[PDB]
Amino acid sequence: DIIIATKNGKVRGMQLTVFGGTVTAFLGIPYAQPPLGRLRFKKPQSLTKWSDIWNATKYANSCCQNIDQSFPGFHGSEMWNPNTDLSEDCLYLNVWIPAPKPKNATVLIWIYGGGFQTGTSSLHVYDGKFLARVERVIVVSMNYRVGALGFLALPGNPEAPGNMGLFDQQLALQWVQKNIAAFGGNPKSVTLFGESAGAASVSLHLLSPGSHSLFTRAILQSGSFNAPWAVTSLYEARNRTLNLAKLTGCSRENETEIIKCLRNKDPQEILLNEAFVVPYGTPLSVNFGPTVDGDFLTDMPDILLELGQFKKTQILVGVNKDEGTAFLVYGAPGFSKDNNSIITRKEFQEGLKIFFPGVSEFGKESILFHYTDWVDDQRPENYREALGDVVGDYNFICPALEFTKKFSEWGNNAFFYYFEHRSSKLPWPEWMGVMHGYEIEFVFGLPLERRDQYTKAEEILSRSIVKRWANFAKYGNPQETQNQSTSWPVFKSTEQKYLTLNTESTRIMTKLRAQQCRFWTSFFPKV
Amino acid sequence: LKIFFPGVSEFGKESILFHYTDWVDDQRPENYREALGDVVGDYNFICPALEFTKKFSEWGNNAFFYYFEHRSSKLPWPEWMGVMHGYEIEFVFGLPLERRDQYTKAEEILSRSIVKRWANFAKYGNPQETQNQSTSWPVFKSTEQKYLTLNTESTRIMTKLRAQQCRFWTSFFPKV
Amino acid sequence: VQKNIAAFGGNPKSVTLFGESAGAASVSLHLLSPGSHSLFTRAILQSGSFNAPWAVTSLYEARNRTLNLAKLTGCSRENETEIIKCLRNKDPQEILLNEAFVVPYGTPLSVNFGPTVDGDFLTDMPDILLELGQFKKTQILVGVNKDEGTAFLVYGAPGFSKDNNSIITRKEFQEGLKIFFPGVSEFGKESILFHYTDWVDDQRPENYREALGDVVGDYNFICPALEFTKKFSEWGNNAFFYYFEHRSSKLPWPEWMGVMHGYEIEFVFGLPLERRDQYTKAEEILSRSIVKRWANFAKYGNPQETQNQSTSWPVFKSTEQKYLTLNTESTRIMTKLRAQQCRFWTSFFPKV
Ligand SMILES: *[C@@H]1O[C@H](CO[C@@H]2O[C@@H](C)[C@@H](O)[C@@H](O)[C@@H]2O)[C@@H](O[C@@H]2O[C@H](CO)[C@@H](O[C@H]3O[C@H](CO)[C@@H](O)[C@H](O[C@H]4O[C@H](CO)[C@@H](O)[C@H](O)[C@@H]4O)[C@@H]3O)[C@H](O)[C@H]2NC(C)=O)[C@H](O)[C@H]1NC(C)=O
Ligand SMILES: *[C@@H]1O[C@H](CO[C@@H]2O[C@@H](C)[C@@H](O)[C@@H](O)[C@@H]2O)[C@@H](O[C@@H]2O[C@H](CO)[C@@H](O)[C@H](O)[C@H]2NC(C)=O)[C@H](O)[C@H]1NC(C)=O
Ligand SMILES: *[C@@H]1O[C@H](CO[C@@H]2O[C@@H](C)[C@@H](O)[C@@H](O)[C@@H]2O)[C@@H](O[C@@H]2O[C@H](CO)[C@@H](O)[C@H](O)[C@H]2NC(C)=O)[C@H](O)[C@H]1NC(C)=O
Ligand SMILES: *[C@@H]1O[C@H](CO[C@@H]2O[C@@H](C)[C@@H](O)[C@@H](O)[C@@H]2O)[C@@H](O[C@@H]2O[C@H](CO)[C@@H](O)[C@H](O)[C@H]2NC(C)=O)[C@H](O)[C@H]1NC(C)=O
Ligand SMILES: *[C@@H]1O[C@H](CO[C@@H]2O[C@@H](C)[C@@H](O)[C@@H](O)[C@@H]2O)[C@@H](O[C@@H]2O[C@H](CO)[C@@H](O)[C@H](O)[C@H]2NC(C)=O)[C@H](O)[C@H]1NC(C)=O
Ligand SMILES: CC(=O)N[C@H]1[C@H]([C@H](O)[C@H](O)CO)O[C@@](O[C@@H]2[C@@H](O)[C@H](O)O[C@H](CO)[C@@H]2O)(C(=O)O)C[C@@H]1O
Ligand SMILES: *[C@@H]1O[C@H](CO[C@@H]2O[C@@H](C)[C@@H](O)[C@@H](O)[C@@H]2O)[C@@H](O)[C@H](O)[C@H]1NC(C)=O
Ligand SMILES: *[C@@H]1O[C@H](CO[C@@H]2O[C@@H](C)[C@@H](O)[C@@H](O)[C@@H]2O)[C@@H](O)[C@H](O)[C@H]1NC(C)=O
Ligand SMILES: *[C@@H]1O[C@H](CO)[C@@H](O)[C@H](O)[C@H]1NC(C)=O
Ligand SMILES: *[C@@H]1O[C@H](CO)[C@@H](O)[C@H](O)[C@H]1NC(C)=O
Ligand SMILES: *[C@@H]1O[C@H](CO)[C@@H](O)[C@H](O)[C@H]1NC(C)=O
Ligand SMILES: *[C@@H]1O[C@H](CO)[C@@H](O)[C@H](O)[C@H]1NC(C)=O
Ligand SMILES: *[C@@H]1O[C@H](CO)[C@@H](O)[C@H](O)[C@H]1NC(C)=O
Ligand SMILES: [Br-]
Ligand SMILES: [Br-]
Ligand SMILES: [Br-]
Ligand SMILES: [Cl-]
Ligand SMILES: [Cl-]
Ligand SMILES: [Cl-]
Ligand SMILES: [Cl-]
Ligand SMILES: [Cl-]
Ligand SMILES: [Cl-]
Ligand SMILES: [Cl-]
Ligand SMILES: [Cl-]
Ligand SMILES: [Cl-]
Ligand SMILES: [Cl-]
Ligand SMILES: [Cl-]
Repeated sequence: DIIIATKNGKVRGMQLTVFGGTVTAFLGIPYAQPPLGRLRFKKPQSLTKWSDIWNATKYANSCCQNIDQSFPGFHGSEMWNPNTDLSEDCLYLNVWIPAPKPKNATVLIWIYGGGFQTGTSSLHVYDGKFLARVERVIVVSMNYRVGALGFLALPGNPEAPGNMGLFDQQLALQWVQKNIAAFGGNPKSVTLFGESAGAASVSLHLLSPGSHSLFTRAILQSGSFNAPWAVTSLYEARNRTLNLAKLTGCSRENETEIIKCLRNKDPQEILLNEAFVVPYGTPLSVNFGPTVDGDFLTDMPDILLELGQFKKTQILVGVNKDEGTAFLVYGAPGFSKDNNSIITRKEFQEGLKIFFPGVSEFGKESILFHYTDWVDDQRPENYREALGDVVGDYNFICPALEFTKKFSEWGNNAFFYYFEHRSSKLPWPEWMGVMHGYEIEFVFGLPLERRDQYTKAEEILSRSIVKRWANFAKYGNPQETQNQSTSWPVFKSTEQKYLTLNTESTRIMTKLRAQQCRFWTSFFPKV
Repeated sequence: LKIFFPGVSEFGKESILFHYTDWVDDQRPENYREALGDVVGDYNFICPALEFTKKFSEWGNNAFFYYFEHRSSKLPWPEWMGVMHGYEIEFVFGLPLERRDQYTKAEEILSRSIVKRWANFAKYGNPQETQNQSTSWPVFKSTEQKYLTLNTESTRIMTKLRAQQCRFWTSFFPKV
Repeated sequence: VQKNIAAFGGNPKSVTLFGESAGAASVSLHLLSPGSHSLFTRAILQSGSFNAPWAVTSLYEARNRTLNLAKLTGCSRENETEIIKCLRNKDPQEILLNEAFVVPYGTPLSVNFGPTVDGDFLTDMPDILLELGQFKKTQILVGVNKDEGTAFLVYGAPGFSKDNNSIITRKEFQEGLKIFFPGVSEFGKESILFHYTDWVDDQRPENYREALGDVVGDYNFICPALEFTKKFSEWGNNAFFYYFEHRSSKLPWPEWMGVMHGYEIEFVFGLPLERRDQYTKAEEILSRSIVKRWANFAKYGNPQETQNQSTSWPVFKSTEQKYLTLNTESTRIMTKLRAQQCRFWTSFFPKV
């Protein structure tokens, strides 16, 4: 029986057997007042003392959210859906620590993604026990509020100021600063890591003065705040808060009374209407996301990035080879996960209208022009592949590269990767390639479990990624120093070197997607 | 090894085996097949060509290095033999420009680009394709050792071809 | 020392660690250990460093050896703590008597029980900490003696004796490799033989004798000390490297063993300054100069002798790799000590 005294109370954990060793897990420690009733839509409030022993032996509730129902019964989608009850009472975190208890272990804090509308830290692919066992780091992960309940904004109004889910994250970071030493952790060696909206989050913590003393270093997997989906404009946010009000019968004029009315609706009514606050939007649109609130975010983040107003530290950033393909089977005509989705020119153009809805005809023609000058006129998969690259370059790759360039220009070491291994177990079809989300299981070391159907080469790849991530967290340098590995060079805005991650040959390459990103980053923002 | 290195000591041959058989997976059936081909190709062609180019460029002259990795669609040898010795020649001489002759469209484009780069090298000392938004071919210098890959898909600038293998053949192996 | 040396007239902010062989390896681990960082200023490493092959016991070696010691003393249990409690009731002599046998193949000099990655003093494998710059940023002075390996040869290598000139044959050489590299493959040992036996003259009788000593000294001391110094200087700090090549006039070991492991120490501690004690005048001058350079290093971070028209000691940088030779005749600046040998031990041999 292992009991740790925290600043707010005792917590009891449980022992896990991992690779013939032991890991101690504390699942579901509360870190804030449950944001219920009058606390709905507000910043998270500090948690007051308890005097008994809190049993942290099961994952806690996941935050309320609309789940993915486009592929019922299919593991490729359902692996991302919440696996604990949904509840507004969801502000909990998880701690995995090595056994025996470490003396001053580096701490990895995971922030899940899911478009700021979904996600939970209890997913199988985020299980921190392998990292704790294999690299003797402490892994922490938190639930934070998503969708309108986490990001509804009336800027300036503390009844619904925006960015609440980011403040949830920030309060979990504070909890680690105050408490992880009792667990054997070093609060001066904390690395944030996250994927998709979790990476965008990590990048906003680099920008937020309130987060600067709460962590050391940062890892951004397939996301950054400058991605086009990651920050909601204050005009978008007001229109959407107001549309949600009308849709729920809560239109008022004392702005605070819209909020009080929204506070009496059941979670289900709020969730049901979230999808429709945007005139044109898909199962994946970021209806309620981060905003410039004047608190967490003091200015438009593109300005802060460009002018060097961010935490000066090392970053590790990267993207997967086929980021865009996942999005195509949620609406683009002609696409299906159950066939090879050979689409025509007309379907391609229709697909652009779905992914770029309020873009001019000329804007969409310019995309088509830049992605359809083929090397062979007659390859049937031309348009299929182009649409996926369009979506992936615009939404993930070019923003991640621009973030890394702009961040490194202020003097800090940055390391960039390109993950191009397709999991042997991937349940999605081969045409979707190296999908968004599917590096995570390598980062968390799932292929280290030989019982679990991965190949030997995937075991070696995950082992190497785990070591590089751990070395980055501990030492600020993502090398594998012992096994004659390719050395990972720093990314500099001139040479733009990056490391490819695959089972065969790991290589140093330069200027990823050079011609594509000049289109998205330089020209396209004008249209 | 005994056939390809006949008057080499037992230790010499063991050292080749040591440097080419530390597998990424113990159990891939083609491990030894692929290793023997790489042994023969690195010793006899690739490492000497790279060493020549380094030593020649060290005296001040522009050098350009390529790595040809396209397997001809018409190749009559089996797939396991890959991008064989001799089989870039037909691209250099422009045979795939003859549409009547069973090559793919991508091979026509590749041969056309190689022919232009060779011709530009002969005429101007610089193997660029300047008109069709092509990857620029950097000079090979003994420090950075940049080279151009030639294939139908994506033509890329890479660095330090066969670095670990050639340190074996060029630095150690001549001692045995 | 931090808490008490001021009462003795000492400056706790000017503390230099120095040590030799396992003591130098220790000094180098204090550079790596966060708990030691505020306890000293500067460091001197004489014939050792933690990256030497004998200096850090693997956690797998260490468990096997703790368990073998348990069986050998009748303390095998399964509550791990109860092995220890049982070991705590044995007499010191019983523990000591069984230490030698915890390793299947080992000599009077093997490091049966050494430093380990304990997660406390040592938070990670030290080679990783060195390579990634995780160590105390300060000046170091590092060096080695010309014949580090010879001492080990008379503790087991066949054909060797301190009481004759130990001319050994090829077969004895190969046998000697098996003693010094016991769990190394046949190919590994052949590769050592290949790199150390391409003679300048086929027929010099002492060829194999000299080669075996250089094998042992380069692998165990010189190449690790040079690699430590390169890797440490790459993070910005001044490092100074020496090569001690004076054979003590009083040395009781035979001349063929040369400038042995351990035999710079008496010069460092100034024993030849005692004229009553049978050293030559040149050895008095050499010890006096070494003592001044060591003291200047401790006090000022710079091992010069500034007053007597001495060779200036350059910093060691990973590009030029300059080092200072220490001898009674002529003290010289040289470059890239053991270049070809160390490329073998440091780059190739760890693969075998
Ligand atoms: C938080 O966890 C603790 C401990 O959790 C356990 O610890 C590990 C080591 C394993 O043993 C796992 O089983 C658990 O994870 C919880 O403490 C348990 O509380 C129960 C109460 O339900 C206790 O069990 C029984 O013990 C007493 C011994 O005297 C019995 O007498 C009790 O039965 C009585 O119930 C009647 C109620 O009026 C009473 O009048 C009768 O006379 C009857 O005898 C009791 O059921 C025991 O203290 C713990 N259980 C175990 C297996 O150790 C703690 O409850 C958890 N906190 C929660 C759930 O909020
Ligand atoms: C800002 O919101 C208005 C209103 O949105 C409508 O009402 C909401 C409650 C919700 O159900 C939305 O889906 C509705 O669209 C948007 O105005 C609508 O725009 C569409 C197409 O442009 C049009 O067909 C509707 O008739 C409009 N409805 C009204 C009431 O004007 C408006 O487009 C939003 N602004 C932006 C920039 O998207
Ligand atoms: C691939 O499938 C899409 C999706 O169609 C659905 O899923 C299929 C696997 C099958 O079960 C169909 O019955 C389903 O309707 C096909 O897209 C449809 O294409 C035709 C015309 O092209 C028509 O039925 C619909 O308009 C399309 N439906 C959607 C949702 O786009 C597509 O044609 C298939 N492509 C190939 C190459 O087989
Ligand atoms: C790990 O230890 C085993 C056991 O060591 C033996 O028992 C000890 C108490 C001690 O007396 C040692 O000297 C013994 O050797 C090693 O296994 C032995 O290996 C040798 C040669 O390889 C063999 O002849 C013995 O029969 C083995 N004995 C047993 C009990 O298995 C083993 O080699 C050690 N591991 C390593 C990597 O050295
Ligand atoms: C040098 O001496 C070694 C050691 O032999 C012992 O010490 C000698 C000084 C002398 O007192 C001997 O009687 C001792 O046995 C000699 O090594 C021996 O060599 C012969 C065969 O070569 C044989 O007696 C033993 O196998 C060896 N013993 C050992 C312990 O190695 C060596 O031959 C002498 N070399 C020279 C050049 O004189
Ligand atoms: C509130 C929620 O989402 N989940 C609860 C959980 C469920 O409500 C319950 O399992 C029915 O679905 O109930 C938890 O608490 C239980 C107590 O009500 C009771 O003492 O019986 C159980 C004893 O084992 C248990 O403690 C749970 O099962 O953990 C609490 C959880 O938040
Ligand atoms: C734990 O370690 C602390 C020092 O942390 C160091 O600095 C930060 C920035 C990281 O880079 C980390 O890896 C370093 O070790 C000490 O100040 C503290 O006293 C230590 N505490 C315990 C209990 O060991
Ligand atoms: C002793 O000297 C102290 C200063 O030490 C200085 O700094 C360290 C880092 C060394 O380089 C040392 O040689 C320097 O002199 C003073 O702070 C202290 O007050 C002094 N105390 C007495 C009693 O003189
Ligand atoms: C109405 O608006 C005023 C002014 O902002 C505010 O003080 C008040 O709390 C709001 N609600 C009510 C019920 O008065
Ligand atoms: C390095 O290789 C060893 C086997 O030689 C393996 O056990 C270990 O997991 C590897 N380490 C990393 C970090 O890949
Ligand atoms: C360049 O492209 C044109 C068509 O746009 C083609 O006809 C020509 O052969 C190409 N030239 C080279 C050198 O590849
Ligand atoms: C036996 O093992 C337990 C568990 O580690 C430990 O608490 C105990 O002190 C050990 N010894 C005895 C005598 O119980
Ligand atoms: C320098 O030379 C003088 C004599 O000229 C001698 O007494 C002194 O010991 C020497 N000092 C050093 C540091 O060698
Ligand atoms: Br948006
Ligand atoms: Br070799
Ligand atoms: Br050892
Ligand atoms: Cl690609
Ligand atoms: Cl077309
Ligand atoms: Cl590219
Ligand atoms: Cl452009
Ligand atoms: Cl094999
Ligand atoms: Cl290569
Ligand atoms: Cl080599
Ligand atoms: Cl010498
Ligand atoms: Cl000989
Ligand atoms: Cl030398
Ligand atoms: Cl060599």
